[PDB]
Order: sequence, then C-alpha cells, then structure tokens
Amino acid sequence: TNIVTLTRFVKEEGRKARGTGEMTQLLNSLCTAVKAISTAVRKAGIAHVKKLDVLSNDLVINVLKSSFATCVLVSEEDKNAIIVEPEKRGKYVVCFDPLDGSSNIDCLVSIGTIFGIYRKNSTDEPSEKDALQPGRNLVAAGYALYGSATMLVLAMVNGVNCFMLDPAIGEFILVDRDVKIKKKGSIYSINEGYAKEFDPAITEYIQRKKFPPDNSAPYGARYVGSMVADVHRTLVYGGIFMYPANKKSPKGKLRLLYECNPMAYVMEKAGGLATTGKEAVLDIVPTDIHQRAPIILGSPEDVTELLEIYQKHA
Amino acid sequence: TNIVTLTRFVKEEGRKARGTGEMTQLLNSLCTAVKAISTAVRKAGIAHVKKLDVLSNDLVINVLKSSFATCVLVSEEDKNAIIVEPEKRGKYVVCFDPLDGSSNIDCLVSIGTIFGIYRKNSTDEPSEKDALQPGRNLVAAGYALYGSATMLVLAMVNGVNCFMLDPAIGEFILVDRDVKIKKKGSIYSINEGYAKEFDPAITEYIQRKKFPPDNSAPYGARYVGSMVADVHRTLVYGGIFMYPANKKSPKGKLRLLYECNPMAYVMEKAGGLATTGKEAVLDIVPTDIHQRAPIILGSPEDVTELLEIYQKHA
Amino acid sequence: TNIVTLTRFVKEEGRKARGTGEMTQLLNSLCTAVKAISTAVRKAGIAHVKKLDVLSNDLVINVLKSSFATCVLVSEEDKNAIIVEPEKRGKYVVCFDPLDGSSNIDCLVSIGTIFGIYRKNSTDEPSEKDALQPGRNLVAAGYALYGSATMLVLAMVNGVNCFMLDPAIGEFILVDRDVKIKKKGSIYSINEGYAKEFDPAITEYIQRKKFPPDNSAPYGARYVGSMVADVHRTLVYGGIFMYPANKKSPKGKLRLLYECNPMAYVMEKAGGLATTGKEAVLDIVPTDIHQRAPIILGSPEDVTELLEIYQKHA
Amino acid sequence: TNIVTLTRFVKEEGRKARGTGEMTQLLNSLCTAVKAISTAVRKAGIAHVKKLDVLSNDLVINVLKSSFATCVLVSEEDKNAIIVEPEKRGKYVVCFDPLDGSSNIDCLVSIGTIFGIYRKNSTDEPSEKDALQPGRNLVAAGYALYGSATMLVLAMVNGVNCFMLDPAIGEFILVDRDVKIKKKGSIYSINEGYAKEFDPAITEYIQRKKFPPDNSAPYGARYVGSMVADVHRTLVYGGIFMYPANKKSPKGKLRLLYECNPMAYVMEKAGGLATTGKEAVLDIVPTDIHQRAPIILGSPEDVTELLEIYQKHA
Ligand SMILES: O=P(O)(O)OC[C@H]1O[C@](O)(CO)[C@@H](O)[C@@H]1O
Ligand SMILES: O=P(O)(O)OC[C@H]1O[C@](O)(CO)[C@@H](O)[C@@H]1O
Ligand SMILES: O=P(O)(O)OC[C@H]1O[C@](O)(CO)[C@@H](O)[C@@H]1O
Ligand SMILES: O=P(O)(O)OC[C@H]1O[C@](O)(CO)[C@@H](O)[C@@H]1O
Ligand SMILES: O=P(O)(O)OC[C@H]1O[C@](O)(CO)[C@@H](O)[C@@H]1O
Ligand SMILES: O=P(O)(O)OC[C@H]1O[C@](O)(CO)[C@@H](O)[C@@H]1O
Ligand SMILES: O=P(O)(O)OC[C@H]1O[C@](O)(CO)[C@@H](O)[C@@H]1O
Ligand SMILES: O=P(O)(O)OC[C@H]1O[C@](O)(CO)[C@@H](O)[C@@H]1O
Ligand SMILES: [Mg+2]
Ligand SMILES: [Mg+2]
Ligand SMILES: [Mg+2]
Ligand SMILES: [Mg+2]
Ligand SMILES: [Mg+2]
Ligand SMILES: [Mg+2]
Ligand SMILES: [Mg+2]
Ligand SMILES: [Mg+2]
Repeated sequence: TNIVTLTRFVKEEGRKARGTGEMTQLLNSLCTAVKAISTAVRKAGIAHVKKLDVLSNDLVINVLKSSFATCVLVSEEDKNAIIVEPEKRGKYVVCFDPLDGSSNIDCLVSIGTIFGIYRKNSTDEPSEKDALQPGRNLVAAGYALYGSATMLVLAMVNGVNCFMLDPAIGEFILVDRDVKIKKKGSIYSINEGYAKEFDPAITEYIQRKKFPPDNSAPYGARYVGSMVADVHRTLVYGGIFMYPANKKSPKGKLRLLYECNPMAYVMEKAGGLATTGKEAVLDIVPTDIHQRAPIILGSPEDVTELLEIYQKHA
Repeated sequence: TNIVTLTRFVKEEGRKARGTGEMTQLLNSLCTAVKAISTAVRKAGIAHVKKLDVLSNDLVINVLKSSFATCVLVSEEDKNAIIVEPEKRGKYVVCFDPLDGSSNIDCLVSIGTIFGIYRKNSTDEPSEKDALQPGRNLVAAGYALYGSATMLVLAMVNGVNCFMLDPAIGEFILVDRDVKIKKKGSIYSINEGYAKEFDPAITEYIQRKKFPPDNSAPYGARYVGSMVADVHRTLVYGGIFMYPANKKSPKGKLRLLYECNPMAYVMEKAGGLATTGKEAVLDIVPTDIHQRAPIILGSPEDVTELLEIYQKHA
Repeated sequence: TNIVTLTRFVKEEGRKARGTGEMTQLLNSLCTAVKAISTAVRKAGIAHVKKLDVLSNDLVINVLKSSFATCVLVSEEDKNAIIVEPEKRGKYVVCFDPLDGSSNIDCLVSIGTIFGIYRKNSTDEPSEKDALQPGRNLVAAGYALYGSATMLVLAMVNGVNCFMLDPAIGEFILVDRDVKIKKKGSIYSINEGYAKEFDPAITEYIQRKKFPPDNSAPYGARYVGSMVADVHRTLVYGGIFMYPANKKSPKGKLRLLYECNPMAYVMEKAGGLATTGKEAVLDIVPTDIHQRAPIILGSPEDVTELLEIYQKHA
Repeated sequence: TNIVTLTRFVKEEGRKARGTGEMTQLLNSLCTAVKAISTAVRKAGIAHVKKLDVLSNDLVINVLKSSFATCVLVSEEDKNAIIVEPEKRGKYVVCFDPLDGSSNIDCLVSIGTIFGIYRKNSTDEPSEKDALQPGRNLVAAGYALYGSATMLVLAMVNGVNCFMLDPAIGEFILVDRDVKIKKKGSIYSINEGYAKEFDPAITEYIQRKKFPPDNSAPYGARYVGSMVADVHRTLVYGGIFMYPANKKSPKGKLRLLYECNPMAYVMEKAGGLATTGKEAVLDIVPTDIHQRAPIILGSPEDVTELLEIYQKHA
C-alpha cells in the first residue's frame, strides 16, 4: 500500500519549498500531541477551567518544546509567553489554543486545538515581542477537530489541506486537498442570545437572512458553540460564521492570536474572507498576546454582504 | 477490577424487574451494532441518502433480527415495517433511526442512533399495527451520540442512565445515573432560519429569550443541527430544544415514532417535558409509521413558558 | 452486515440445546474480562508472581461473580475455592488460570487464560467438593490466546470453535469451526532440558522423532514455553505436546483442574487425545483443587505412539 | 505529559551525532509501515507465501521509498535489489525481512520485521553491489516483534534500545534502554528435529546442556519457531539461540543480509556475541544478496562455550 501521511505530505512540499524542514518535525511533534488529546477526549467519562484543559496544554507544550523548532509559545492557557530554552530552540513561534470549547466538553460537543505558526524573524533573544505580528506573517496554521472523527485542517502558503486521523495506525491520512469554500452559502451561524447587544449591521444582516429581500429561501442557522466546529462546517458547506463585537465587549470574545488569526489564514487560503467588520483580521497588528478581536469569516460573497452593510452604516 | 457494563447494569435491574431478560440480549445485540457504527464513523474519510446511512441501517437490523427478542422493526430508512420471521421472533417492537443527521456527517458533526422499544402486546401475527402505539407504551428508549466520545443514554421505566463506550475494551461503561435535568436552563436551541414560518408563540417565546421581560440576562442560543446532539446538550445543561411546526410543514420535521417519541420518554423520565405545543408527544396515537410531529422538549420550567404562550394564543 | 459474535453463536446453540442460557451470560461476563486482559497486556511496558497476574485474576473473578451463573470458582491464583454468595449464585463451577505463562510475559511471548466449566449438580451448599470432578463433566471449556492476535478457542459438547477478537468492535468474531486436528503431525513439543529426568518411554519416543525408524524425515521441534501457545499450535497444525512426569516431580507441572483438564476437553472434542501416559486426563478423579498431572495431548496417532511405548515399558 | 517517542529519541541522539538526520525520517517511514503491519496482523482472521507476506513487503517498501533516505532496498521477498529512483534517493541501503515467520502466522505465534541499515558510501549509481557489505557496516539495525505487545528493538552505534508501541496513540514509547544481555543464561534454543543432521560440536554442546558436566541444573529449552521471537527472548533473559549449519544445508537457513546480520549488530551491541561457529557473522563479506549463514548468538559466555567446542573439534 502507499500514501498517505501528513508528514509524508508536508515533507514532500518542503522539498520543493525547498526547506530545511524543521517545520516538519514541528507538525509531527504537534500531531503526536493531537493524537494524545484525541484519545483522552474519547474516554473522558472513563477517566473522570477543565482538568485536561490543563492537561492538553502542557501536553502540547512538551511536544513543541522538544520539536527543536520553536523559540516562543503562546497558550490561551498561560499568563505570559513561554520561551524555549537554548538547547531546544527553533526558528518558529507557535500560538495555540490547546483545547477550545472545553467550556463545552460535557455535551460530547466537538472540540479542538487551534494553532498558528510564525517564523521568528528577529535576531533578538526571543520574547512575546515575537508573538505579536500580523496574521499575514503565518507560515502555517490550522486546527484539529475532535468530532465524530478526528480531522486536522492544515493551511500553508500553498492552499488548504485536510487530514483525518486513522485511529488504528495512529496516522493522519490526507483525505481532501486543496480545499476551497463555496463562494456563497446557505447558512449563518451566530449566537443570537446577544440580539440585544449586537450592532445595526449584524442586526440588519441576520434580518436579511431570515427574510430574503428578494425573497430567496432564507438561510439556515447553525451554531454549535465550538469555534473549531463552526468554522469547519462553514469551511465545508461554506456559509458564514459570526462572532461580532457587541457593545458590552467591544472586541468580541475570540482571542486573535491563537483563535481568530489562524481561522483567517485558513479561510483566506481557501478562498474565504475574515473581517472584524472594520478590517481584515490578518492585517491587525496586535499589542497584547491575549488580545481579542471580533470575527466575521466564511464564504466570500456572504462576508461581503455583511461588510457592505457595515460600510453602509459607518 | 469491577464494574461496570450496561449489560452488567441492565441485567441487574431486570433481576428485580424481575424479568425474562430478553430485553438484555436486545440492548446487547444493539450495543454491538452501535459499536460497529461508532468505528465506521470515526474513519469515514479513510473509508471514502448517505452510503453508511444504508450501511448502519442494515447493520442495526441484523443485530436486532438475531437478538431473538423482536418481532417488528421500524427504520427511518424503510418504506414499510420489517417483520421478524418465526424462528427469530421476540416480544419486542423496535423503532429506530439508524443514523440521524447523516445529512450532516460531513462536518464531523456529531450524529447518532435513536431507538424506542415497545412490548408487542398483541396476540395477532405481528405487523405495523404493533408499531403504532403511544409513546407511553415504551418499555425502553434512548439514543447513541457518536461525538467526541461515543455515549449512549438509556432511559427505562426507572430513570435515565448514561453510558460511555470505552473504545479499548469495547464496552459501554456506566458513567452517570440516574440523570435528571435542571428544572430551568440558560439556553434555547431552534433553527431560526424559519423565523418567517414560525407561529406567534414560538416567535414571542424566542423574543422573550433575547430580551428578558424582567431583564434577566438573555438565554444562550445553541443549534448544532443534529437532533441527538442537541437534545443531549439540552439533557445535560438543561434548557430547551425546539423544532416546532411551521405553516409550510404543519407537523414539524422530526418523525415521531423513531425520533420524537424516544426523546420524550427520555426527557420526561429525567424530569423534563415534551410537547407539540398542543399535547404531550407521548400521548399521541400514531396512524402512520413514518408520521412526523413538531417537538418542544427540555427543562420543565422553560417548556412550560412556551406552553403558557401557546395557550395564551389559542 | 451480519455475523458473527460468540454470543451470537453460543446463544443460537443453546437455543437448540435447548437451554436456560445462563451459560451465555457466563461466556459474556468472561469475554469482557478477556478483552480487559488483552488490552492490559498489549501495553505492559507503557503501564510498567506478576502484578497483573493478580490483576487479571480478580478481573476475571469479578466478571464471573456478577454473571449470576456461577457458584464456585477456582483460580490457579487462590489458596482455596471462592464461593459465590447467595445473591449472585448460578449453576456453574468455573476453574481457570487467569494468566498462564506470566512467568514468561517478558518475552512478549504469547500468554493466555484457561478455563473449564462444570455444572454443579450437587444440592448441597457449594464448596470445593463441587470443583473436583472428572474432566468428563465439562459442559464447556477452552482458552484465550493473547498472541499476535487475541483468539479464544471454545469447545463444548458439540465440537471445537475458534473466535478472534476484532479489536475495534470489541467483539469475538467466529473465524473457524468446528475445528479438528490432523490425525498425525510433524511436530513434537517438549522441554528437553529435563532429558535427564524423563522416563524411558518419553526418552525412546523423542528418540524415534529425531531418527525415524523407518527413516521418514524427522519431526519438528517446537516449544514456546506457554502452554496455551503450544497446544494451540498443536491444535492447528496438529502434532503433539508433552509435559510428562519426571522423577523429580512425579506428576508433571501443569495443574489438572484449570490447566490440564480443559486442554483435554478441547483436544478430545477436536479429535485429539489427552493422556497422562497411564490414563485419559479426563477420567482422573481429583482430590486436590490445585493437584497437578502430567499431560500428553495432540494428534491422535502420535499420542498413541507414545502410549504404545509406555505400555511397552510397563 | 512528556516523553517519549522513538522519533523524539532518535532525533535527540542524531543531534549530538550530530547528523543530517535523514536517518530519522527513515525510522519514521519505517515505524508507520510497522504500525500498519501490527494492525493487519491482529485481525488476520477477520481479514481472511502468505498474502500479507506480500502485503507487508510492499507496504514497507513504499514507506522506505518515500522516506527520501534510501537508495537501495533488499527484501527477503524480492528476486533482485530494488533501486530507489532519482527523485526519492537517500544515502541509505536498507535490508529487511518484511514478515519473518509467516510460515507460522497461523499459530498466532509471534512474528516480526527484521531490518539493517548501511550507509551507501559508494559514489557509483546504486545497485546490489551496495547491499553486500559486512555486518560491521551497519549504521542502525533492529527488529519488530508483533507479539502480545508490539515492541521494536533498535540498536545503533551507541547501544540497544527497546520501544513498545502504544496502540492508542500510535506511538513507539521507549520502555527500556540501553539493553544488555546477561553474561550467561539458563536457556538453549535450537530445532532438535535435526539432531540427525547437526555436527559434533552442536551435538556435544546440547549434550552438555542437558547433563551438566559439573552437574549444575540443566538448561531450559525454548524454541518458538520465529527467529525474531527467539532472539528477543534470548536478548531479554539471555541464553543462547542456535540455527547452525547441518550437512544437508551447510550454511544454515537464515539469510544473512536481512536476518542474520542485524540480529548480530544487535546482539554484539548489547554485549552478546554472534558466530557461525567459524567466524563473527558480522565480518562475513557477502557475495549473494540472498545468501544464508548459520548463526549462533546470545549470552557471551554460552556462545563461547559452544565455540571452544567447535574449536576443539576442528
Ligand atoms: O524551512 P522549513 O523548516 O522547511 O519551513 C518552511 C515550511 O513552511 C512552508 O512555507 C509552509 O508552512 C513550506 O514552504 C515549508 O515546508
Ligand atoms: O457561548 P458563546 O458566547 O457563543 O461563545 C462560544 C465561543 O467560545 C468558544 O468556546 C471559545 O471561547 C468557541 O468555541 C465558541 O465560538
Ligand atoms: O422481560 P424482560 O425481557 O426482562 O424485559 C423487561 C425489561 O424492561 C424493563 O421494564 C425496562 O426496560 C425492565 O423492568 C426489564 O429489564
Ligand atoms: O436543518 P433543520 O431543518 O434545522 O433540521 C435538522 C434536524 O434534522 C435532523 O438532522 C434529522 O432529520 C436532526 O438531527 C435535526 O434536529
Ligand atoms: O442451560 P444453559 O445455561 O443454556 O447451559 C447449557 C449450555 O451448555 C452446553 O451444553 C454447551 O456448553 C449447551 O448445550 C448449552 O448452551
Ligand atoms: O518452563 P517449563 O518447565 O517447560 O514449563 C512451562 C509451562 O509452564 C507454564 O508456563 C504454566 O506453568 C505453561 O505455559 C508451560 O507449559
Ligand atoms: O546523518 P543522519 O541522517 O543523521 O544519520 C546518522 C545516524 O546514524 C547513527 O550513527 C545511528 O544510526 C546516529 O549517529 C545518527 O543519528
Ligand atoms: O522451522 P525451522 O527449520 O526451525 O526454522 C525456523 C526459522 O525460520 C524462520 O521462520 C525464518 O525462516 C525463523 O523465524 C525461524 O528461526
Ligand atoms: Mg483552551
Ligand atoms: Mg478557547
Ligand atoms: Mg437515518
Ligand atoms: Mg434522521
Ligand atoms: Mg496464573
Ligand atoms: Mg499457569
Ligand atoms: Mg518475509
Ligand atoms: Mg523469514
């Protein structure tokens, strides 16, 4: 038998890259941590803010620490930036959310790990300074969906690729590439509990989805509650996902460095779009490692519609 | 080591039941089919209306056919009712949805199997006639959530019990019992794409959730798109789930026999409620095996609120 | 898909048996314990007279204790016979070796669980008295080989059947039945370290295997060191297995109740033979629960050859 | 959590090596193929000279072919040497036995993959010429035991290390290092069916093991029938393993390049010894890729004893 492995896939690409490939042992060190996570999660009740939320976070760090490719780490789970010591230093800064949606593990709701990889280009000894660059400085990014199946969407400068983990061989087999997203969708996904809090554009948009001006049949609504779940659905059947700013929290809820920025690199890399409503999520220069941002991503056409609105209203 | 297995759990209950226990080899024949399903689904991309949708449906029938406990089967996937031939006949009629949400497998969205078990009490040779009884005639019912973990909630006359499948030992280990649902929740889950189509009560209700009359902070909104997913979330953190009638399809979308009725037996058995808005889902006498019904279930208090509305408006 | 499960297989046989089937929940309670064992063993180094040797022994007892089919248990790992208390009593006495060959786990040598099941026919409150009957009083017996694959050979009054555990579905799928053993083999398996200790027959036999009197090409020699491994090889390619008496230990080394007797029920049930050299292992009336016996089993023709010798010499 | 992975282990060693590390993606490409093999084998009966014997052989080649580290491959399963084409060429020549002991898979006997890695040092376009070097030119070698657990012993210039595959995470976790073998053992393992065929030394040796001249208690005898099984036992509890020349086949049965040579690199690297009786297996310059050699390996002291004999007799 032949083909295929992520590793077998990444390396073959970094050949023509043509690269020193430490990127490869990074995604490897990463996959292992992902495989460990995937197994822990399918047996949460047999194993008895969440415990593993801690558990994964380390788990992931330790694999990254020992990949010999990283020099600065950012975990949605750490006060400050973790610096890789001199023996194990690599040329990569990796931002990640060890386990997104643990606030909702209990529903056997799908959850996942989000990551972004920047090449530290500084010559200075590493520090947070290196972890605050624009999204557009991503060499590689993606996530890991621990759903009915454990997938991993990886986007790199070339395009978007999907890998499903075959539990038995403990390998991530490439099952789709290079993914691209329908130009227009039939779905809007947003937490409408905040109807009260939303701005006019969002309000008018949603309105436009429920009652088509032209009267086309109305969009669907899906909101799972797990970002990595929602986007991916969005990335597959297209559509749009919204976690916009609300007056109470002006900058949304999703952390840009490890949550918003990556989903964007992916979205844009698959033909999608990612905006705050005010600007491309990716061109935002961050000042705070844990700073948040509102986010509107998905099918290029739908995202525009919203934008035209936001523009209309500003 | 000791404890625990469903089987080890059911049998111990049918002892004081005190029963002939064929119910037991039914849930066994069932679990096997569930374990087969769970594995197929975690490797859908490596395996390449849905193919398995057929696959599971048989798979499930064959295990039930050979449980020697069943005499009539109803699959959301079959024109007519399947009758178990004389050699393999049991005293049970089992209604089920082999794989709910396959219309959404592609998102590694959680999916599942829903089932209901009636004791054929007739003395007539079996037929569909036996599969159309009120929900209240359920000896046992529940579902199987193939999410990040593969759980199985089983409700029986006594109460509601939850089992997580430990992948390694291929066993369903009891991880929660006897489940009961918060009396009031912080969530409403409904497809709002149909805002246009909904009736006044539903409309006014949702309105009341977004902007609290008393001004309590508004509910959350979650809609995953997979019934078995949504309810279970509902059953765990409580709340409410709605797939109400809309003028276009006056009786909702979810099939009562294999989808609505079971979720109700469960809901009510855990302290919840299940109404069409007009009546308890369970007291509906069905005329058509594949007949549908609208459904409002979840936290007892929330469900009432809606009801008081429906009453208010009728 | 359809077929096949042990359970699905045993039950279908106890139907025409036609039985009350508690035998079934016994092999079920058993299989679970076997599945637990199989998993522990494939990860012994990751888990860090042997520890599990204890572990399995309980594990097995607890499943048997709760099968509600047993009333007296014999473990190569217990000073006295375990009596099942009144609430959980069944009509079966089960003799077993939780984990044979743990003295050799370290070589990732194959190891296994050996069991025998007698129907207590007494009307007396149960006790060891019930666990000491002739082999010929076995209702069911077999073993579990935890090798490259985890098989389970089960022999019952009808014939011999083999089941391989499919790790994924946690089910024992029937892969061979009804097994029968070549009438003559090309192999002898015996620990020749004891050349010094062996009697003349054994000595002359072995001699006859290395240098054919007629000059046919000599037998093979295989000795793995794990009884359950050796016999099964013997049962598959036929041949003969010997652990005969030696002057130092006149009655061999293998314990009759849980080790020798079962292998015999199996052997004879597959067309093989099992002798001490003096008599059929099965007709021996035991006085001591932990009493041993020498054992010569395998291809009917080979076993005879040895016997004719033993006879020749006595 | 932290530690440990082979990869995580090899790479850390090739750092101080300090190497270009393609050796690493070789053992990786290798492990994958090993994981694929391990799974196929534990479900041989559910999957229905051997079929997989072919299957593995390719499987292994394809992973090696795509490791980008190899330039010439030798499979006990191929007429001639496989040359890696220009795009995928690496600086390594890898000799291997895809699946040793398939002649004995049927007994759920343990089986395995044996490999040896030479650095092609030639400047010539690659060919078999490169695959025929002395054992002493091994950069890395080892095997994979698919027994009750799936281990992998890897020996490299530094010492011998053992890795057990944790089925769940699909990772080879280091469980022992750096292995060394008892200086003397209590076991001899040899196929005595060939008593007739053996030479005087072998004969006298065995004789000396059954009846101690000094009268120490006699050795044990173990012969599993699977080389990778037997040696490893030998490597763990020490002892000695013999597959010596017999007049009928003067050069033994085990193929030096892929079977004998590696077991030696390992043995000697763990403090053991490996001789034909005439010379160190490792210093033999091969002329034929598929050429065989007799082999005597194991505890240093025991091996000598035999040697002193061979010397005594020549
Ligand atoms: O130099 P490295 O370690 O190969 O990293 C660069 C990698 O990043 C990429 O730009 C995509 O992530 C590839 O071109 C290449 O594989
Ligand atoms: O419950 P809310 O306010 O809609 O926020 C849910 C969001 O939070 C997360 O759980 C992470 O904070 C995401 O998975 C999801 O998009
Ligand atoms: O007679 P049976 O086959 O045991 O079935 C009855 C079972 O149904 C129950 O009412 C619950 O499903 C239990 O009392 C009992 O285990
Ligand atoms: O997409 P809609 O119209 O909200 O319906 C989704 C419903 O359909 C189902 O997929 C089954 O028909 C359920 O899982 C879910 O509740
Ligand atoms: O009465 P039970 O519980 O079915 O046990 C008897 C079983 O034993 C057998 O003799 C074989 O073990 C079968 O005839 C039958 O399945
Ligand atoms: O090492 P010896 O003396 O040959 O005995 C090995 C025997 O002991 C056992 O390990 C059980 O006592 C069997 O598996 C095997 O037949
Ligand atoms: O140059 P490479 O690709 O790292 O290969 C050399 C490897 O071989 C070794 O000699 C052992 O196999 C190590 O020193 C080193 O890891
Ligand atoms: O059956 P024999 O002649 O002892 O040879 C067995 C040998 O053959 C092999 O199966 C490989 O040829 C080895 O595993 C084992 O050492
Ligand atoms: Mg987190
Ligand atoms: Mg998060
Ligand atoms: Mg269906
Ligand atoms: Mg459905
Ligand atoms: Mg034991
Ligand atoms: Mg034993
Ligand atoms: Mg081979
Ligand atoms: Mg071979």
